[PDB]
Amino acid sequence: MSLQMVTVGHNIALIQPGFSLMNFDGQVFFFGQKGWPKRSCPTGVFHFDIKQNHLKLKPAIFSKDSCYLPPLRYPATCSYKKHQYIIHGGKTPNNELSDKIYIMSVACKNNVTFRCTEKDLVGDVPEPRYGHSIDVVYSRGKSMGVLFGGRSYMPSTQRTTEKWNSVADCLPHVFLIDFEFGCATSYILPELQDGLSFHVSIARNDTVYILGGHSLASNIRPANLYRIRVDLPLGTPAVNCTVLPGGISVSSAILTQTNNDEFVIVGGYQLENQKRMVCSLVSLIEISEMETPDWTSDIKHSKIWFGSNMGNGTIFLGIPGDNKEAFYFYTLRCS
DNA sequence: GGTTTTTGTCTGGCTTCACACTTGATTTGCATCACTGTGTAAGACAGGCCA
Repeated sequence: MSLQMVTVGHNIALIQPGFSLMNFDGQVFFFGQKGWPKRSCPTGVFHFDIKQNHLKLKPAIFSKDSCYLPPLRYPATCSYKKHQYIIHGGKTPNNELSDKIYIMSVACKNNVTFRCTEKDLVGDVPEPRYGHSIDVVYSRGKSMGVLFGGRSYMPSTQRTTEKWNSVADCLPHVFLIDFEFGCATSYILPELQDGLSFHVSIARNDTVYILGGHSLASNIRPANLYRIRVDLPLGTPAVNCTVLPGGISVSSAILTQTNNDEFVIVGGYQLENQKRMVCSLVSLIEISEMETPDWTSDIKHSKIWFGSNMGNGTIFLGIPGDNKEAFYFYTLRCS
C-alpha cells in the first residue's frame, strides 16, 4: 500500500467531505460537488481523471430522459449488476435530507453521457437520512436492496428552531427495497438494539455484514460486527441477523476491493480525538490487521480526514489545509 | 345602604425664582477643514472546454 500526493486543477473547490466516486467500466466519476451546479457543469457529475498524479475534473452530461439530481453529501450508495449505481438519501446544498432514490447508468459514451432516473418509493419508505448503508443481496435468483442505519433531523412534532439542525440516529430497522417497482418493507430485529451511522457495509450473495459505525445516543463507536442474511422465496422475504465476535471499532472508514473476494478498509475515526491509523483486511468472515502504510506527518497531525473508494482497489483521500490551499489530496493504493 | 377614602371650594399674605438692560470680553456650539486607508463593486482580465 503506497501513498501518493495528488495535485488538482482549477475546480478543486468542488471537492468536499461527503463526496462520492462511482466506477463505470474503469472510468471514475465524481458526484456531490460543493454548492449548487454552475453553468460550467449543470449536472454536477464529473469525469474524475488522475493522470501523472494530477487530478482533472471534466464536466459530464445527462441524457434527455434524465433527472437533474441535486448534489448529495453522505448518501448511501451501492453498485448494481446494465451496470448501474444506486443513490439513496444524502444532504442537499440547502441542508435538506433527501428520501429519494436515484439510479445512474451509462447511456451513451462518445470519445460519457449518463442516464439518471429517479425511482419512486411506496410502502414503508425510510425517513430521509444520511450516513447510512445500502447494498444489493441475491437470493434464489432474485435481487433485493438492503438499507440500514443513519441519522436524520428530529420529527416534525418535536423539532424546534433553536435545535433545528439537531440530529438523532434512525431507528435500526432493516429495509428491503425492490428497485424495479419501488417498494419497501421494514424489518425490526431483536439483535439490533441501537442506532448506527457512518458504518462500513460488505455485501456477498445473500448476506450483508455491518462493521463499526457510530451510535449517537451512547456516543460509542461499537466494536461489534453484524451478519444479515436475507432469503427471497416467492412470498415475503425473511431476514435474520446474528451478532459475530471480532468486530472492529471504526466510523467513517473507507472500503475497497482487492483482486476478488478480498477487501481492505483504510482508516476513519476511532475516537473523537483519535484517528484510526491502522488498516484492516476482510476475507469472505475473518478480519486481520495489516501493516500500516507510510503516512506522512501532515496526515498524522490532521484532526479530520475524508475520502472515497475509486473502484480499482485504490482510495482517494483528502486532508485540510494549513491556517496560513483549502485541501491536500492523496491516493492510497492496494494490491 | 353605612364606612372608608380622594379632591375639591373660598381668600389673602408669605416665599422663592425669572426677567428687566447694558457692554464687551470670555466661553460654547457647531460646521468645517485637509487628509489619507480601507471596503466595495465596476470592470479589466486570465482560462480551459470543445469544435
